[PDB]
Amino acid sequence: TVPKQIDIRNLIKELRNVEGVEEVHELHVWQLAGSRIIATAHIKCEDPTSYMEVAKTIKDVFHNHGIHATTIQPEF
Amino acid sequence: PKQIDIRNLIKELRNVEGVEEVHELHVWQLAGSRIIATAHIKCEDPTSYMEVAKTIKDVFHNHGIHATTIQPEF
Repeated sequence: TVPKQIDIRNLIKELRNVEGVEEVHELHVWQLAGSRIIATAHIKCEDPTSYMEVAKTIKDVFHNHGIHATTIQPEF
Repeated sequence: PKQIDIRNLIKELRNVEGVEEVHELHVWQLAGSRIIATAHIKCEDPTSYMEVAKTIKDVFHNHGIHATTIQPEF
């Protein structure tokens, strides 16, 4: 009975501020029953050493904005 | 306008060069008759992946799925 609010602006800004993230090329969100929100992102990263290190940070940022299921596609 | 042949899709993905493992192969039906897919993929190394990501995208396209997000494990 209670819609969940997604802060687009701070989500995208926090993602862009993750070390080694050069661009967010794609980001979609969609929502299911039980206010469960799913997201995809395509990101440009500096190099594959960054990405493996920083994927956890991205997942944490999503989680901090009430999105618990993500698929992150990097471009190097 | 194409069926998604599930068995061939999984089998083709698994046989893409440098793909070691395919997990979490999800197909989502969204509004406006949109189908997208997500997948977790274990690759040999990041040189393979950047080579293969086009191939995976095209395999998905071939099985009637036009938007994909592939999450690699190195």
